[PDB]
Amino acid sequence: CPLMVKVLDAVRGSPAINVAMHVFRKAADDTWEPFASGKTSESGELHGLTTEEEFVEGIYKVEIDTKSYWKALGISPFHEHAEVVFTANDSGPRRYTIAALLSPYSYSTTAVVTNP
Amino acid sequence: CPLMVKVLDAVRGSPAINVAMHVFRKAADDTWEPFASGKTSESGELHGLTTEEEFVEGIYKVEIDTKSYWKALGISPFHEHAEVVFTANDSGPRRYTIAALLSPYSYSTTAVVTN
Amino acid sequence: CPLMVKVLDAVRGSPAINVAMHVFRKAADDTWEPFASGKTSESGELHGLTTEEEFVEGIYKVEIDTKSYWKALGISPFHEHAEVVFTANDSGPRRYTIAALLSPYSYSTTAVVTN
Amino acid sequence: CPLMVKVLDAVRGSPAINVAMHVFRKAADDTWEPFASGKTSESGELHGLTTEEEFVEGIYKVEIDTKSYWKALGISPFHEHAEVVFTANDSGPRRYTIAALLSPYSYSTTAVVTNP
Ligand SMILES: COc1c(O)cc2oc3cc4c(c(O)c3c(=O)c2c1CC=C(C)C)CCC(C)(C)O4
Ligand SMILES: COc1c(O)cc2oc3cc4c(c(O)c3c(=O)c2c1CC=C(C)C)CCC(C)(C)O4
Repeated sequence: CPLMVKVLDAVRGSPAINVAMHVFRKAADDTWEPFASGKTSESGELHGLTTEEEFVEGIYKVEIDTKSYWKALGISPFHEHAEVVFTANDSGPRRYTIAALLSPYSYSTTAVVTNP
Repeated sequence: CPLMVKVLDAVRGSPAINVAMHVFRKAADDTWEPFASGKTSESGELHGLTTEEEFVEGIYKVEIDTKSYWKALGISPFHEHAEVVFTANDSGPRRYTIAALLSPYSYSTTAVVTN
Repeated sequence: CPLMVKVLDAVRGSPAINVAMHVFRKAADDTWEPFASGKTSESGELHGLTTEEEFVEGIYKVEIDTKSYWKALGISPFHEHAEVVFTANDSGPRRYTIAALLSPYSYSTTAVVTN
Repeated sequence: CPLMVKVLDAVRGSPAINVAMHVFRKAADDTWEPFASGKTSESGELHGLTTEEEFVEGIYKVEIDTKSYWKALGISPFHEHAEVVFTANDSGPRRYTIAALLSPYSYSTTAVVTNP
């Protein structure tokens, strides 16, 4: 599992459950090609987006639909979504853990990249 | 000043100086039209992006070239850039301050929306 | 102004106004002696804490009463307070800006150290 | 495992390994009593600080020795340490995950509190 995403709610102190996200990969012609998508589980995690074979070198974008999440909780947040854009696997294969911590007017995102 | 951006450097405890960014507005065909751009000053701020007449409701994206900034300092960054995408003015003009705090493998962005 | 504190509210996208804090300095018997205190203004800043003569090298703690702030807004917070503990002036006076960003179950604090 | 701490380095994009921390509990007489201590593992985690029996209701403080960590990496950081002070178990037993994300001049800390 070379790409995993973990989302936390900073207002309730819990995993952010059922957060949708779409992953794109930049194609040869400079457009974003749809790569994978899913929702966070009850542990605030999304596993199985991809595999070591399919997760080739390139520039990827993960767009976390944070606004629907806040909206379903009765909150109007600032952001339309949270986006993480990064070059992956450029020095060979890595495992990427992307973590997003959400507040209605703020978010942060961090990557842990481990050599496996 | 209806839209201000402030960037900070969590590795050095300083403003992030000379950081380039573009601002786009969502156009009705759903693409991103360039709107305003600049570099951060020595206080890590970028002002004068727009005015209140021109800054109408809509979806705006600020794309901060964080990767060039880490490269000039000689430190491998993770992100290509930091994006902030938001709906402005939901019901009327407020002032927006967007602050980004940068680390090579992490960033946070916050909005302060005042009256 | 050698030491300034700024607090922000990530739930509401505003300054955190009226937030109380005390500043302590580490005394040679290793206890924490009160040094300065205040509340944030309407811009979420607290200035005038000390002056450059009085603000000598040493270990300082800023203890931000974040729990009272969340209680007045009616939202259960996790932390008792936020603490920022740092060695000042390692080699000479610099200006310090300590910014705290508050959420009920999270906070971040950053220092901007300038010349 | 009612209390777990996870520390990440935001400069290298990795777990923060071998970070020491001490946990105190506030005693009846308003002093901090030593409660537990340990170091983060290779996954940046510290498990086994306590047990459900010993982890009674009270105000706890976790002091993460972030400065030694930065120092061992050749960096002079701002903070002496990162401290998390909180009331635990006041509405009955909970599981607390405390996460700290470290940069030399900044850190954040978040708690996830789950009912078990
Ligand atoms: C990241 O920590 C900081 C920080 O170190 C400095 C900051 O400075 C600010 C100045 C500011 C405003 C700000 O929001 C900030 C900050 O956000 C700020 C922050 C917090 C920014 C982040 C945690 C990404 C609003 C009020 C106004 C008077 C318009 O000017
Ligand atoms: C800071 O960014 C991260 C991060 O990169 C990894 C994180 O890992 C976590 C794992 C975790 C839990 C977590 O809260 C985290 C993280 O917080 C985490 C974070 C966010 C940490 C901060 C923004 C300080 C909760 C549930 C449980 C199932 C026990 O496992």
